[PDB]
Amino acid sequence: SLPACPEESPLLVGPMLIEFNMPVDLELVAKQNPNVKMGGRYAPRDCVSPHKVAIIIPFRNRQEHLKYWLYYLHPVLQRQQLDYGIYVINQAGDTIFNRAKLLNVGFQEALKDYDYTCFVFSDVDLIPMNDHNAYRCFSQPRHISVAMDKFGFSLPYVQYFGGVSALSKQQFLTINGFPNNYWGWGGEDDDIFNRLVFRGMSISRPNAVVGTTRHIRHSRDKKNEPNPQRFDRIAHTKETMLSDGLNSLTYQVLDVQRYPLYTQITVDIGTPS
Ligand SMILES: CC(=O)N[C@H]1[C@H](OC[C@H]2O[C@H](OCc3ccccc3)[C@H](NC(C)=O)[C@@H](O)[C@@H]2O)O[C@H](CO)[C@@H](O)[C@@H]1O
Ligand SMILES: O=c1ccn([C@@H]2O[C@H](COP(=O)(O)OP(=O)(O)O)[C@@H](O)[C@H]2O)c(=O)[nH]1
Ligand SMILES: [Mn+2]
Repeated sequence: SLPACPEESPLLVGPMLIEFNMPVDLELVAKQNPNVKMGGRYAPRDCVSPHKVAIIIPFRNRQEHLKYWLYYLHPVLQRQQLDYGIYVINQAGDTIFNRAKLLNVGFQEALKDYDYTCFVFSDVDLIPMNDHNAYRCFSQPRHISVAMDKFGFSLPYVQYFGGVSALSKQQFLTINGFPNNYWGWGGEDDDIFNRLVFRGMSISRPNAVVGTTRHIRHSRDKKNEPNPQRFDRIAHTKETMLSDGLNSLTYQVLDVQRYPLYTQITVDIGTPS
C-alpha cells in the first residue's frame, strides 16, 4: 500500500559544507540519526524506494575516517530516500591489504542479510559534496566520485573508475565480480574498468559539479605498498576475469558486529597464493 518514492528525492539540498577538523562522537551521530536501525539500516517510512542498496567499505585501521564517513553519509543517504545498509569489511591480520577481495566479500556477505539489488563500493575517506550525487545504481555501471578535490575537481583520466562506484547486482555478476589477486595498492580499479568494458558496458557519471567529492588527507597506510605486478595484471584482465573473482573466491568470516550505524564484518582473506 505505500506508493513508490518519487524518481528524484524532493529532500535534496544540493551542495554542502564538508570538513574534517573536528572530533566525531558516533553516540551523538546515532542520536542525530534516530531513523537508522541497528546495523546501519534505513528505508523510508513514507514510500517504497526502488533502490535496495548495500554500501561496501573496504577497511582496515581507519576508524577515524569511518566516523567522518558515517557522520556525513548517513544523513545524505536518508535524504536520497534509499533502502540501504552499511557494511564495513574489516581485513583481519596485518598482512598486505587486498581492497578488491574485501569488496567481493562485502557483496557476498551483504546478500545474506537482505535482497540487495544495488552495490555501492566506497573507499572510507571519500565524502560527496553534493547530495544530488546519487548513491544508487543505473542502467550502466556508475562512477560516483568523479570530481575529487585531490585530483583538482575532475577525473584524473577518463577511464578512472576508483574511489566510489555503484554496480547493480546483475552488472557485478556479469563481470564475475572483482579480481582477488590485486594485493597492495594500485590498479584493481583499472582491472574492474576493463571488466566492464569487456562485457559490453560503459561508465555512467554525474557532471563534475554534482560529483564533487572530498578526500580526507592522510599519510600512507603500512602493508599496502604499490603492487609491482599491477601493470602486467591489468594487461590480461580479459582472460583472467573468466576464472578470477566470484567464481574463485573463499574467505573466512571471523566476526560480525552490528553497531547502530554499520555492520562490521571482520574477515580472513588470506595472503597471496
Ligand atoms: C594502474 C594504477 O596504478 N592505477 C592507479 C592510478 O595510477 C596512476 C596512473 O593513472 C593512470 O593510469 C592508469 C592505468 C590503467 C591501466 C594500465 C596502466 C595504468 C594514468 N594514465 C593516464 C592516461 O592519465 C597514469 O598516468 C598514472 O600513472 O592512480 C589512481 C588514483 O590514484 C588509482 O585509482 C589507480 O589504481
Ligand atoms: O590500510 C588500509 C589500506 C586502505 N584501506 C581502504 O582502502 C581505500 C583505498 O586506499 P587509499 O586510501 O590508500 O587510496 P589513496 O588515497 O592513497 O589513493 C581506503 O579509502 C580505505 O577504504 C584501509 O581501510 N586500510
Ligand atoms: Mn585515501
